[PDB]
Amino acid sequence: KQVKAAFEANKRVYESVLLTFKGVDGYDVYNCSVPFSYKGKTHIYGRVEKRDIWAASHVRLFEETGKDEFTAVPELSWELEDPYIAKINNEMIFGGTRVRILSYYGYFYRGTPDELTYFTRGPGCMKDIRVLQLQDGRLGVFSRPRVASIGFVILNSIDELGAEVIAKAPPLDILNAWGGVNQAYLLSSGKVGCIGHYSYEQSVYVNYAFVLDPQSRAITGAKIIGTKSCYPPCEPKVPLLADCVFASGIVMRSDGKVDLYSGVGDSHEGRITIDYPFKGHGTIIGDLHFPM
Repeated sequence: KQVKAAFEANKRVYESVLLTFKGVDGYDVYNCSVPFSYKGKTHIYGRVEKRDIWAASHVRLFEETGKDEFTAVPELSWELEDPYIAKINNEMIFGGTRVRILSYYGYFYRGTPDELTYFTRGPGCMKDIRVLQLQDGRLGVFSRPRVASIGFVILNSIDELGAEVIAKAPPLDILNAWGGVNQAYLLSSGKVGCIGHYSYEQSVYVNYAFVLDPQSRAITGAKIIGTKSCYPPCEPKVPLLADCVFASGIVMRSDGKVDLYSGVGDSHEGRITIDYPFKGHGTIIGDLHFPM
């Protein structure tokens, strides 16, 4: 990518840190959910795995206990990779990758961050499936067939979410390379702000943003918003992923900037402070603050 080289040359980063995680000594923590809030505290789900082994993750819930410091909450876990969250009608829709290696699936749970109940899943051998609540209240769904396209279909509600409709979602004009939506946002324009990953063959993963018009299905404001060099130095899982970052999501800041959270090198979780990435397409509507 000439775009990547331009980005590296032109990047605009105001703060750059690696999260510190406690209560999981011995493990890597990476490809987190976007942070969220519950019972008065900032929380995050993380993918917890030993650095020297593959496909051996579980998910933990972490509570903020200091600036960019997160402590695991005792005795809660999920048998998944790459956790991800959304708010639909005042509740959490939590998901992760479930691995059988025979097969894998996007698994979906609903409830409170404390009480999540499995309810549905995507098609076999598909991951990187994401949702949000649209302006009019229906459900936007993003799919990710790879064997790669990013697809999108509007459904009536979470009750219609399942493997078939997911699979048949028509493609969007976004991606020999691949990628995914990691966190979708509703914008005051009615349009959809996505934060995700753009990937190509080093397996290069950069943090990526674009805006979707859920009706015309037009794609705008596409851009690189982060790379590996944006975050402090750290060893990847393997050398091959020395130029890999896998988006978690953004958090709106009161000074008008955003904090971008990302998996780093498949071994750490980073946060960089960057300019609002959906400039000109409106402000973000709603939040990831969950009622108990």
